[PDB]
Amino acid sequence: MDSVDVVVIGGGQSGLSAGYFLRRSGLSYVILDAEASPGGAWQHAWHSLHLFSPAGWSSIPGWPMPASQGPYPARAEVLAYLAQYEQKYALPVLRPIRVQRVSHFGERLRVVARDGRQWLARAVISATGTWGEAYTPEYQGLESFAGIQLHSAHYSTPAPFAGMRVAIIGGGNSGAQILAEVSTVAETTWITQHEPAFLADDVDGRVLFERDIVMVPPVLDARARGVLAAVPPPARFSPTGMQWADGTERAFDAVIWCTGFRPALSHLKGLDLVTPQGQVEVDGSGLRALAVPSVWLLGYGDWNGMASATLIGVTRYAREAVRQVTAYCA
Amino acid sequence: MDSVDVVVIGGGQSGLSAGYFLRRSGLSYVILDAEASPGGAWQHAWHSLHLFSPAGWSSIPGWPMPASQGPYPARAEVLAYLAQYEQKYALPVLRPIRVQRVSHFGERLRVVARDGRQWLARAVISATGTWGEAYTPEYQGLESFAGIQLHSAHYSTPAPFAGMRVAIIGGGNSGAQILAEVSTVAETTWITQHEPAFLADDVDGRVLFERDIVMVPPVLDARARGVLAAVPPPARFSPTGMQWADGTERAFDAVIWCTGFRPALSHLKGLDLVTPQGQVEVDGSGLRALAVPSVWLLGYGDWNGMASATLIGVTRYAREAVRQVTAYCA
Ligand SMILES: Cc1cc2nc3c(=O)[nH]c(=O)nc-3n(C[C@@H](O)[C@H](O)[C@H](O)COP(=O)(O)OP(=O)(O)OC[C@@H]3O[C@@H](n4cnc5c(N)ncnc54)[C@H](O)[C@H]3O)c2cc1C
Ligand SMILES: Cc1cc2nc3c(=O)[nH]c(=O)nc-3n(C[C@@H](O)[C@H](O)[C@H](O)COP(=O)(O)OP(=O)(O)OC[C@@H]3O[C@@H](n4cnc5c(N)ncnc54)[C@H](O)[C@H]3O)c2cc1C
Repeated sequence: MDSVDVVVIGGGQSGLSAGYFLRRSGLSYVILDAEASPGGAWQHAWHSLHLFSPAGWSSIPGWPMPASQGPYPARAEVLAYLAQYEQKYALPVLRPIRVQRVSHFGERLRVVARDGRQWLARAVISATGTWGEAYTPEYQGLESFAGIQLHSAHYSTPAPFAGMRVAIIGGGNSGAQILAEVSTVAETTWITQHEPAFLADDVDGRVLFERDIVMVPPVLDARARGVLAAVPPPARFSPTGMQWADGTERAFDAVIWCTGFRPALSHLKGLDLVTPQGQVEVDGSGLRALAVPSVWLLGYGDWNGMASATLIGVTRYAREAVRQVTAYCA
Repeated sequence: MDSVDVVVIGGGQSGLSAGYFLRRSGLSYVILDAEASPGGAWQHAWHSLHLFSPAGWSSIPGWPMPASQGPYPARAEVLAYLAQYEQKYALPVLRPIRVQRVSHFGERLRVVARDGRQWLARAVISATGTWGEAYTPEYQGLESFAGIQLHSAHYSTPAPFAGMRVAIIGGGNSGAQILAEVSTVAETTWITQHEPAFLADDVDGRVLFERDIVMVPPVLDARARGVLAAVPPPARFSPTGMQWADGTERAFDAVIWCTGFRPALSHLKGLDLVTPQGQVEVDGSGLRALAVPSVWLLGYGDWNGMASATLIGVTRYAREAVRQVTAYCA
């Protein structure tokens, strides 16, 4: 039981941002990350992933992302930037540490690791991202589908789907991007709930910040190859594929689920903080939990801050959260 | 679809060992392993772990463990041995791969990975170990225990336990060794289903191969500090500890469950192969499945060969299982 003013749970860009401001405050604190290496959920994105904005529009507080040389920074660059960032600021990051549980300890909070290490914190900033909680919807007959199934979370490479009939389900950025790539080797069907919405060709992801899906080069190359049409969801799944309410069938060898994530919040279960919808109720700042005021949330998505779940978006909230925690411990 | 005669699932000692024999046979095969590195489950063991036998009693088929300089090999040396081993025999090991499921595909076996990679196999050898299914029993009152719990699986170091009252539950080698070490910083209580059985001070784990707990140096030291005394199981747990049958109460800050493991066979689900006891129905060999004669099982433990879940004792079964698969493919 090291006592610290603030425990930051998660050491991705979100935790790193919190850590940038906690440095500039009086407070003692620690960043606890489960990964083997720095870079957060980026270590788990497919090989070809680039960001949808230039380096300069993908920097977190203070030291900006080094200059990269394409239009858009490669996966490896985010990784490197995140790791250099930790050093530059000598951020107190402990990794690998899986936090099992945050629980009550009087006015403070006890943070417990899978291996028995413990902190006692006046405040906790939960910054554990969404990747660990990949969401797959529930469709009739799905368990009797005989082909291949993976989430976008585990998508890596197009080679495995070569020569197949593949269904890509979900119309976010992941769908459009995975569809783009996989379709260069497989017959592809894009299955989306709503007609997929595209930003203009002459604009990138920065537009989301200044405020649906970005025309990055592979996606542009896909529109040209005539592959970006969607179909609405089937009524159910058969062993060999899907069926629509109008009777229509399609066989598929594989299905790639691009149907989103939820907050990785299993470490706050039993604090009664997690809503049914996989969130937590927050005050008007969007950052401090209603039910337990010692607990802050950072980076999760719009429900937690408009555009908080992006590299450029996170900064605002990081500063805001840390100013509220700074006041709180004085 | 990559076709091979044999897919070996799992790349610890057990999978390396089958690898050795499959190399000497003429079959085409591959070894799929989930970890980030070679070394199987040794990677995930506490810092102080040493083997309970000398290098030469901890060698797998063919190339013996390099000579270690203390009485027993350090964890590091096991990792280095298994790593050097794969190199020396150029074994076809792919890592990380997580095999999600095995399925009937016509004559043969489809092996599917979390990212959609797919082998096609006439024969499968499941060598996935036990570490991934840590076992913790159910105990009345437990869900209210308000202190730290963790399994021997995630035990790292003693510092987390200094000053605590700790229960160590399980009378294997894990209980004895975790107990030895933790009681140098904590007021300890060892809780065991049966009188624990010790081998003679003047002998080591080779005696389990020649057919219970080994007097390894830390354990010897523990017996002398007068801490190797078991107590029987409690009747219930409360929020602060445990209660025994005769009403006695003992408070605890932490419990370390060293209550054993089960086979890691979630990849064999939906093949009617995994028993309610978590095992597989084997033939008189102990190796070949009844329900699917094209699945062999290797390394898991007594039910799967006598001293099969040890370094020295897997070799025999390894050779045996490859013999049966060579023949099966003819
Ligand atoms: C496919 C994909 C493409 C994207 N494209 C872009 C883009 O172009 N530009 C952009 O700005 N954003 C993009 N995003 C959104 C992006 O901002 C990421 O989601 C980013 O990873 C979120 O930052 P984070 O630090 O909150 O997430 P993470 O990187 O998930 O956060 C860090 C995580 O905390 C650790 N953790 C979780 N639980 C625990 C626990 N219980 N105990 C200890 N540690 C724990 C995780 O291991 C650690 O890595 C993309 C996201 C995805 C998924
Ligand atoms: C604390 C402890 C001390 C021990 N002491 C000794 C000792 O002193 N001497 C001795 O001889 N033995 C000892 N043992 C037994 C020992 O042999 C280990 O159990 C050893 O790890 C077993 O080797 P294995 O290759 O069968 O299992 P592992 O080493 O666990 O097996 C390898 C595993 O297969 C992979 N795998 C599992 N599922 C999948 C999947 N779906 N897809 C891909 N890969 C998968 C795992 O990631 C990979 O590492 C000890 C065990 C423990 C737990």
